[PDB]
Amino acid sequence: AGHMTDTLFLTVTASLTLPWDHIQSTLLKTKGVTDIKIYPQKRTVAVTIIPSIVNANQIKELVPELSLDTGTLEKK
Repeated sequence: AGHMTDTLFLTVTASLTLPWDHIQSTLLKTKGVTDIKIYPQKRTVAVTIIPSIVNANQIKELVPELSLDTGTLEKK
């Protein structure tokens, strides 16, 4: 009935800038990520992932990224 995957808006934070291809590469490499896409806004990328099987810390380890877009919602 409900959606198989959930969408989460991430904020790109890093000392040195980099292309979306690299962002997609690291996120793609880690498990629990279905799709990564960058959108026209202030350094923001929308991603589709499964919270139940993916952890925030793993994403952070690959990329420092705040990973917290404005107006986001958290179950816990």
